[PDB]
Amino acid sequence: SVETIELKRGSNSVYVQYDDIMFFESSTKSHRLIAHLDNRQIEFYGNLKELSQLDDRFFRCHNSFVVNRHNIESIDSKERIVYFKNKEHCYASVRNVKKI
Amino acid sequence: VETIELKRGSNSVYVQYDDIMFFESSTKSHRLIAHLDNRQIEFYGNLKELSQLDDRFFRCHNSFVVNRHNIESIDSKERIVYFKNKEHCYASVRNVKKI
DNA sequence: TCGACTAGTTAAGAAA
DNA sequence: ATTTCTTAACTAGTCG
Repeated sequence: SVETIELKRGSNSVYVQYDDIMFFESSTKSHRLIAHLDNRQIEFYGNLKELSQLDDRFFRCHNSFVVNRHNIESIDSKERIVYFKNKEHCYASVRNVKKI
Repeated sequence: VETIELKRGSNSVYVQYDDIMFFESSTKSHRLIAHLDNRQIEFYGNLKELSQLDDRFFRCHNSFVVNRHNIESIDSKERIVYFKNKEHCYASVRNVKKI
């Protein structure tokens, strides 16, 4: 039926719907990502490559970011800033921005 | 999911089909105004192309393409189309009956 | 409910 | 990116 992702943190896992997530970014903690949800961030163990491979909507817009295409509100290609439905934003690399 | 890209110079804003009530031509040549639930967006496009996108986008009038999904009611005598967000547009005599 | 005569207006291609 | 020129095609109103 539904499409969800398991975010693992040690003995925890938190379960979240694909489109509950705006984007992922790499954490300052090695081997952890930050899922940016509608109204809170979640830190968890994962890799951006694997996440981008999950679904066509998850696109590697930047070495440090995988964005959920479904939650992109707008794109400024000059500045290469991607804005999301929840008012957050991230940055896109020069090479990848046009292909979002 | 079905969404549309509204292009403003280097900007593009991305909006879901049914977030949009209708489009109207702007006073600025070659621009349209997308009427959303709680905001209007000006952008470059043509009504013909938009009406071709989907069966729900119907050219009810030379200056308007309406999203059938968001039509609340229709007064055919006055030829006024009302939308779920409490605004309206007009339909041309020829096209009103075919909405 | 329909055409049909009029007169004023505009969408969108080209092109700049 | 935004505009100028262009005109076929549109529009509302009227009248029957």
